[PDB]
Amino acid sequence: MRILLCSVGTSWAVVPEAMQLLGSQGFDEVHVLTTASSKISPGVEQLLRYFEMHPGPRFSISRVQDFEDLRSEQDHMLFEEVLWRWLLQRAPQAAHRYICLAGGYKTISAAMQRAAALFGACEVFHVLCEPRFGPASTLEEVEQAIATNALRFVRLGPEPGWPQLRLLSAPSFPLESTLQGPVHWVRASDMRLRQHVEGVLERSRHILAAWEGISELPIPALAAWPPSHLRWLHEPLDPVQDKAWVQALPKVELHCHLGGFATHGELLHKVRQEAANPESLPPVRAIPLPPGWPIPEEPIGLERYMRLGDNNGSALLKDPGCLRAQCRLLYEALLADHVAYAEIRCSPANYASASRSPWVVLQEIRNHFQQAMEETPEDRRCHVNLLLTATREEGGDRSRIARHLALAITAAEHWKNGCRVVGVDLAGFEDRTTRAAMFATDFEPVHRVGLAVTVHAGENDDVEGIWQAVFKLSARRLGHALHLSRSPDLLRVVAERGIAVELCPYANLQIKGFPLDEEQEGSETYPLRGYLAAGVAVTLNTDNLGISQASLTDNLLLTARLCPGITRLEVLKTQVFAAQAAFANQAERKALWARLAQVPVPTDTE
Amino acid sequence: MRILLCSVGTSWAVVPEAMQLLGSQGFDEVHVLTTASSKISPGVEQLLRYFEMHPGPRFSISRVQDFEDLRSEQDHMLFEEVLWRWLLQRAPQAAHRYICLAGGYKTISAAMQRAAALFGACEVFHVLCEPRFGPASTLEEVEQAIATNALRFVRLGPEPGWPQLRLLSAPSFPLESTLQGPVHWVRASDMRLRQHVEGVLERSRHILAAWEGISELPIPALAAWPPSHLRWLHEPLDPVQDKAWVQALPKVELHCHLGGFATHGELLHKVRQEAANPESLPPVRAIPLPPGWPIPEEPIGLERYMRLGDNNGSALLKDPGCLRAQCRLLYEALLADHVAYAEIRCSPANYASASRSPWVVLQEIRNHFQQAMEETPEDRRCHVNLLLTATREEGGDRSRIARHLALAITAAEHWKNGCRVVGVDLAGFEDRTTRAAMFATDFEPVHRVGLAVTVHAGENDDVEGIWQAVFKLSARRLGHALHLSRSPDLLRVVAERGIAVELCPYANLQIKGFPLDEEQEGSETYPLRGYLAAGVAVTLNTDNLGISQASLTDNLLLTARLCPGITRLEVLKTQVFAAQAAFANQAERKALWARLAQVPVPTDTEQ
Ligand SMILES: [Zn+2]
Ligand SMILES: [Zn+2]
Repeated sequence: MRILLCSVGTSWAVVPEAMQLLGSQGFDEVHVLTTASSKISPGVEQLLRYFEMHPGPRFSISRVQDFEDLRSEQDHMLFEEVLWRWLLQRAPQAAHRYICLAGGYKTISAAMQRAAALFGACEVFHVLCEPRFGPASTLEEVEQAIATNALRFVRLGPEPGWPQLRLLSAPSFPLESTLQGPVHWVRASDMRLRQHVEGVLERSRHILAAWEGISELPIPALAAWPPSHLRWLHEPLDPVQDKAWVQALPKVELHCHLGGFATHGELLHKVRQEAANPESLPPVRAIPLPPGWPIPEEPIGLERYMRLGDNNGSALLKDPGCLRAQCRLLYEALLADHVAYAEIRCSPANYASASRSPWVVLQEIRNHFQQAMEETPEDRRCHVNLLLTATREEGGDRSRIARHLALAITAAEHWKNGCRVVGVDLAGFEDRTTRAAMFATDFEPVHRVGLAVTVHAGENDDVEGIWQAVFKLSARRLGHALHLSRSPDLLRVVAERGIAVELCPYANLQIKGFPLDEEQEGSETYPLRGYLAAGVAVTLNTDNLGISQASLTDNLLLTARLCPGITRLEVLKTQVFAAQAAFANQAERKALWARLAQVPVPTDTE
Repeated sequence: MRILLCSVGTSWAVVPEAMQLLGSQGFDEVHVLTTASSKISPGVEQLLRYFEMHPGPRFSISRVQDFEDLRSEQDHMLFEEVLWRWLLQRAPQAAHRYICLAGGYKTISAAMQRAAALFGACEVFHVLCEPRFGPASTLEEVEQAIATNALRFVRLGPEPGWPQLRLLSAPSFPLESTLQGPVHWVRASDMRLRQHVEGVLERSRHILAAWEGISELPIPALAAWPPSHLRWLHEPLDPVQDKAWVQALPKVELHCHLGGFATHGELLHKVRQEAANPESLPPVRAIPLPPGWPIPEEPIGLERYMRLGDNNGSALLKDPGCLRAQCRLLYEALLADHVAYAEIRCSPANYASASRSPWVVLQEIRNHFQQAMEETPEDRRCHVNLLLTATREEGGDRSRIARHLALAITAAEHWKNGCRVVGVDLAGFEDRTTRAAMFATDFEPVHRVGLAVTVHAGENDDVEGIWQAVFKLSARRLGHALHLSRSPDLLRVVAERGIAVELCPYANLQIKGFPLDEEQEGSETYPLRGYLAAGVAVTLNTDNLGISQASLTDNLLLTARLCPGITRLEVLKTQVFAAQAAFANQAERKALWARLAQVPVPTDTEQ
C-alpha cells in the first residue's frame, strides 16, 4: 500500500505531478483535499477528468466545507482540524503515507507538513515544474510535462510522528461527508481532535521539561505537571491557602485507633444512638476538653490525653450496634478525608463479652469494614486493613496480649482478600519495666507466621526502648518516636533499615508540645524535617481522630506550623513513605499506587 | 522588544505588509532572510529602498549563499540550516519572535512554521494582499495597501517550542556572514545544528514512548532508549551473544572474599612473587581442579570447594607483600570487570602475626584499597568497602570472632570517607549446633554501633537458620539462601522486609549442582527467577573470584543457563537490587546511582 495525500489550490496540475513521485510504480491510491472556494471548481473538474483517463488507483477530491478564503485565523484553524481528520480517515497508517506540499495557500502547505510531523508520514515532498509550457495548466500540458521529464521532486524526509499521536484513528474523530457526485464535501462537528493534540503536546512538553530531575519527584506521574506547578511543589506549604489541595490529596493512614474516633461531639451521640441495647449504655461522663482544643495552651500529657477518650472504647464498643456504627462512621470519615489506604488499630478482646468472643468481635469489625469498602466504587474506595493492638499495662498481666497475638495469627491466615489483618501494634504503658525485650519472646509466633509489627514509643524519652523495638521485636514501623536524634547511631539505623516512623502531629503537639509558627528551627522543633533530612521514611497520621479532634488533612497542614518551611513536596514524600511502609500485599500496593498517581492540580500557583 | 522575521520570494511586498501586523507601533527589529537567486535582487533593492524610508526600526537583509533555486533535497536542507542559525542569531529570545511565512517557496513557508514550532515563537502569521492593485508589487501600490487597509493577517498562534531546543544560542551554531553593502550573505559551515536537533527530537520521542512504563524500568535513564532497545531488554539473555553487553555493564559486588581471589594459576604466582619474605613462602600445594572447571560434571561440596583455595588465604596473606599484591590485584580485577561498587570480605585476624596485629592488617588492607581507588579516575573508580568476616567454628572457639567484631566496631568509626568498614559477615561452619541465634548475644554491640550484618549461610538445607538470621541477628543480607521457597512465610518475610539475598551462580552450581540449560523449570532450577517473581531483592555475586574461576560477568551470563528465559532486564534489576542493598552511605550511593545510569547501548537489536 502507498497512499498519497495532496492539498490542491488554484493549480490543479500539482496532483498529477505529485502522482509521479514514485515513477512508473505510482501510488495505490491518492486522496486530494480541497476547499469550498469557487475559484478551484474548474481545477476539481480537471482533476476528475484526469482521474478518468488515468484509472487504477482509488480517487478522492474531498472538499472542506465552509472554507472559501483565508478570512482570519478561524478559517485556518478549521482547515487544520479538518485536515487532521481527513488524514486519519484516508491514510490510517503513517508507514505508507505520502504528503505533498505543493497545493493550497502558504499556510495550507505549512499545515500539511505540520500534520505530517505530528501524525507521521512515509515521505513529505514538494513538486516543481519548469515554466516552459503554454502558448502545465491543461491536460495535454501536464502529459507533456510528465513525458518530457519536467518535474522536480524535493523530498523533505520521512516523519516519525509522535508516540501517542500515531495511534489516533478515524472513528475517534469522524469526518462527516456529504456526496455531491464524485466529490466529497467534508465537515467537522467539533474541534475535539485539535484540543486533544494540543493537550498531548502540552503534556509532552511537561514530561520532557521534567525529565531531567524525575528521580527527585516522589510520584513519577508528577513529571507531566507544568513547570510552574512543579516549582509550586518545592515552595513551603501554606496551612491556610493549601486547605483544599491537602484535602483533595489521596492520603495513606497508618496510625489510627478505632477506639478513639467517636469520643465526643455529635459523632459520639451518633454512635451511642445506634446501640443494640440502649439500656446498657454507660452514662455520658463529663470530659471537658482543654481550652483551645485541638491546640491547647499547654501540653496535657499522655494520662489526660487517654482520659479524654473515656466516653468511647471498651465502655461503648461492647455493644454490637455501637461497634458497627463506630466502624461505619470511621470509614465515612476516611472517605471524606480522601484516604486511599488505611490501617485501623483495634482491640477486639477489649470489646468481648460472655456471649461474644474476641474472634466474634474481630470478625464483626472486619466484616463491617469490608461491607463499607464493597459499598464504595473502586475509584474512591478506601482500603482498610486491620492491626491488632497488644496493650502492655502496669501490673504484669499478659493474657489479653496472648489473646490479641493469637487472634492476629489466626486472622492473618483467615482473610486473604479485602479487609485483612496485617500486623500487630505493641502499645500501652511506657516504662523501663514494659520495654520491648520483655515481650520479645511473645512475638516469635508473630514473626513465624510473617505478621508485621509496629511499636509505640511515644512518651518515654528512652532511646533504649526504640533500640529494643528495632532489634528485639523486629518492628517494621515505630509509633511516634520523637527522640531519634538523641542517638545518631539509632537514627542512622532507622534510616538504613527502612523502618518507618509514624508521626502524629496534632497528638504529638497535644501530649508533648512543640514550638509553633517559629521562623527558625532549633533544639525544640518537631523532628519531621530533620527526620526527612536524615533519610527516615516518615509518615503523618491522626493517632486518634476523636481525642485529637483533627483529621489527616489537619495534621498535614499542622506540619506547616510545626516545621518552618516544610514544602508540600515533602507532604507528597510522606504520602509515598506511608505507601511504601504499608503492611499491604502486591495487589493492595498496586491499587494504592494507582490512587496516589492522581495528585490534585494546584490552584493559584506562581 | 519585538523582532520580526520574514521570508522573501519573488514578491518583496510581503515584508512591508508584515511590518504592519501590530499596527502603528510596528516592530523594533525587522530581519529579512532570502535566497541567492538572481530573481530576488530587484526585490532586495526594493526592500532596501523601503528600509531607507521609514527609518524607524532596525533592519537586516540576509541572503542565503549556496542556494539559488530549489533543485533537490540538499538545497532545502542547506536552507533549513541557514534558517535555524539565522533565527538563533537574529532573534535569540523566543518570546520576541514574530515569524512570517508569506514569502519564499512553499517549502520555505513550511520550514518557517517548523522552525517556529521547534525553537519557539511569540507569533506565526501569514499576510494576504487584495488583488485590487496594479494595472501590490511596487512602492506606491504597497503604500496604498497599507493606507487603505487591504491586508489580512492570519496569526497561526504562538509556538511554545521544545524545552531543550529553545535554550540553544547563536554562539554555539554561528553563521559565516559576509557583507556586500547593506546585505548579509550568510552560510553554514557544517550541519551540526540539524544533527543536534534530530538527536534531541529522537531522544524526546524515545522518552515519550517509554513514559507510560517508566515505573517498570529499574534504571530511569532507560526511558531514553529507543523502543527497539527496550523490547530487546525484555528478551531473554543470551550467554554467548550478550557477553560484551554484560561485560560493559556497571556492576555491584556484594559477596566477594578477599582470601579466595588468587588461589591458583598466574594470579597466585604473582601474589607469591610479590612476597616480602620469599624464604617464608609455603610450598605451592598440589590442588588439582575438578574436571570441567568452572563447570564440574558433578557438585563437589563445600569442603572440597574450601580446600580448592588452600594455596591462598591465611597460609599466604600473612606476608605484607603478598597481602598488598592480593589487594591491588583484586582491585584491578574489579576494574577490568567494570564493577562500580564492591564490598570485600576479609578476615584480618587470620592474617595477623606476632608483630602484625589484626588492626595493623585491617589498616593495611584498607589503605591498599584506598590507594588503588585514589589512583583511578573518578569516572572509572570502583568504590571498595570492607566487611569483616566473623567465621563460626565447631568446638566453640569464639576469640577470633570477638576480635573481628571488635575490629569492625573500631574501624566503623575510624574511617568516614573513602574505603571504610561497613558491616560484618557471619560465615564459617553452619550446623544445627551453630545456628544464628547462638550468636545473637555476640552481635548486640554490632547493632549498637549501627554496623550492618550479612549472614553467610553455608552447607545446609535448613530454614531455621535463615529465620534466626533474619529475626535474631537482624541480618540485612543473606548469602546463599537457596531454600527460601521451601518456607512460604519466610519468603514473604524476606520480600517484605527488603532483606537481600546474595546469590553466587557459579559457586552455587559448583557446590550444590543446579541443572543447566533445562527446558522450562521445575523442582531443581536455580531459585533466582522464583525469588524475583516473589518480590525478593536478589543480587548476583562471585563469592570467590579464584576458587570459582569466574568473574561477575561470568556469573551474570551463567544465570541465563541456570534460569531458562531470564531477561537481561532482570539482570539490570539485580544490579539495582545490589545498589539498594549495599551497606553504603549517601555519597557512595549517589555515586553508584550515577554510575548505574550509564547502561551500555545494545548492539544486536535487529532480530
Ligand atoms: Zn497511638
Ligand atoms: Zn562466600
